[PDB]
Parts: sequence; C-alpha cells; structure tokens
Amino acid sequence: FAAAVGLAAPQXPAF
Repeated sequence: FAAAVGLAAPQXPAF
C-alpha cells in the first residue's frame, strides 16, 4: 500500500 499514498501525496496541497 505504500504506492497508494506516495502517488497521491504530491497532489495533497491542492487542498
């Protein structure tokens, strides 16, 4: 499951 978060992570600041 690491990939799930790692691929998402750079988009988080769109918040």
